[PDB]
Amino acid sequence: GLGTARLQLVEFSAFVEPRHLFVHISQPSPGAPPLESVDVRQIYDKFPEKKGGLRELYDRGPPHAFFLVKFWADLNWGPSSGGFYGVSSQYESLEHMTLTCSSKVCSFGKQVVEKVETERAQLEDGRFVYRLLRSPMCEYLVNFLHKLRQLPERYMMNSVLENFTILQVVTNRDTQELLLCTAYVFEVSTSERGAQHHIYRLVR
Ligand SMILES: *C(=O)CCCCCCCCCCCCC
Repeated sequence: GLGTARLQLVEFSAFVEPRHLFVHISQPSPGAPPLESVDVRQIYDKFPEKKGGLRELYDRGPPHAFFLVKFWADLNWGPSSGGFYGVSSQYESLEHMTLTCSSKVCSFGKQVVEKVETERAQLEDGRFVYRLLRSPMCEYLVNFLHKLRQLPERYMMNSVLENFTILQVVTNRDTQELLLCTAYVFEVSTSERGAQHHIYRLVR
């Protein structure tokens, strides 16, 4: 699903503990179609046209490394204020690498946060795992979430979320090769339905 032959996302979650998951991707399924495709041009405007913009990134390639994730987030938690707010990601590969993971939080197409982490490979069960667990969510997101959950209707959450996107670029720190680039877009789910996602391939 979300992965190349060089690097596969295994698990992704954003969550709060006093554990509630806002979003969750866990990664095998028989019959399962290939991923649908979205024209990358439809979303150039969700991220900045600057350097590290989607167009420029996609221009360098390779194109099979580019995915769109639509999240229907679950923002229904509490009996709250405080809590630990975290993001956990797990990647895996057959090759030994060091990773640079850049996340760019974007509001109306403008970058308001860039977070850069590094993770070195760890051998486990005959492959390399890259575990970036319990990374503290930046304060911008935490405040944003705190406000977003006060909104009295889900349609109003959706209207606010239509201007909020995240771009993640994962590169091979040594060679500077793009390994994975994921654009994320957001709506809200009900707590009854729970969080969901749909992964697409970006093409051009
Ligand atoms: C940390 O500060 C940035 C890490 C980048 C990924 C954040 C994604 C998680 C946000 C969940 C939002 C839920 C709906 C708006």
